[PDB]
Amino acid sequence: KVFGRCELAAAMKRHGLDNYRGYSLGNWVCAAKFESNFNTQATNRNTDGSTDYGILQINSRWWCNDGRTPGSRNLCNIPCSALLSSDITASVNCAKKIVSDGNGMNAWVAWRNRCKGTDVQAWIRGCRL
Repeated sequence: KVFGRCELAAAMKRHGLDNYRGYSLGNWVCAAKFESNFNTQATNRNTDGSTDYGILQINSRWWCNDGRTPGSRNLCNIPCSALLSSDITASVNCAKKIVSDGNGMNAWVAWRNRCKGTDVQAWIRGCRL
């Protein structure tokens, strides 16, 4: 599924991401835009052999099991395929575990480089929330 901007904002708010660990909703929408272009089916392979999955590009070396990343830790206890669903529940629940780790949203490269320190409120402006 390719989400609309406000449609995704509304889903993320329902699932409790607005101000989760202090990150306002615009931060999460911005991250999703630049990680996946709002596409739940996005995948990207890394040089170390791991793969990033879904709307928030969660990585198979630490967070989910895809059966082909030796030494995966599967800290979210899910198959990586579950992160490609049109239902973003599993991605949100796993993202909550990731952002509670020491580095916050700096774990997402696209957030650090394209959203941090910008006007992220713009990503939810106009939306009925």
